[PDB]
Amino acid sequence: SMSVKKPKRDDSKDLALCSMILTEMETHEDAWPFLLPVNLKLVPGYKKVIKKPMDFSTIREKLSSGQYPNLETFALDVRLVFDNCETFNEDDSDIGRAGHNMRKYFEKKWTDTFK
Repeated sequence: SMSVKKPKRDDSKDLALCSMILTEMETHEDAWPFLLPVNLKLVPGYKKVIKKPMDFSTIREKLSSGQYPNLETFALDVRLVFDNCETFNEDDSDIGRAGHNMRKYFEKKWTDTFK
């Protein structure tokens, strides 16, 4: 509350560490469905169904231009990529499986880096 603060967690490395995580996600072999925005002209249904499209390139640009106020807003966009993927793709599809694998991969790196 006013004049009463928890001890200051060092957040000065967060930008760099989120960048490294994002690099590792970008270079994973199963990243291919997620590297670029879904083409809303060429994929029937996507525009109407997925209210908040997100992809790794868009996260990378937001990261690089100071549009994440903290590491939680960064994790929310990453998870949005996988939540969207589950909304639109069957679990038993190459893309559906990619999304589960990438989410697992991300969540481990997240825990190991920050928790």
